[PDB]
Amino acid sequence: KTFTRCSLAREMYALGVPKSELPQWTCIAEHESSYRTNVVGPTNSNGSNDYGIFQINNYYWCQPSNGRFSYNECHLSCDALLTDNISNSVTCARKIKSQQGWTAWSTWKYCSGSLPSINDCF
Repeated sequence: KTFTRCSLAREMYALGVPKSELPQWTCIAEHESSYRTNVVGPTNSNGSNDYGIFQINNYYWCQPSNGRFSYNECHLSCDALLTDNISNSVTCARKIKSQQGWTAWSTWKYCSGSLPSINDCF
């Protein structure tokens, strides 16, 4: 359903995400999905859709279960990104960050500043 900054921070930390990255991740999530896990974003101009809490693109990162060509660089169904369990979205988001950086998110431009500490979450 819907996370809050801290619940998401807590879960991602739990999943192995460095606290250092959490203000950024949660900023991204707020911008991308308002923390909603089950969102498929509006169709992009190229016919793709973004999936899940981090709005991961179904052309590059996950495989549409509808058969649509994808690079599926995260090696998962896009549906896997819509689950209440953010594990898949977290791993995939982390892989994307690893490959293309935060800059892979359009919303990064909002999230690249001096974000508040995540410490209040712990």
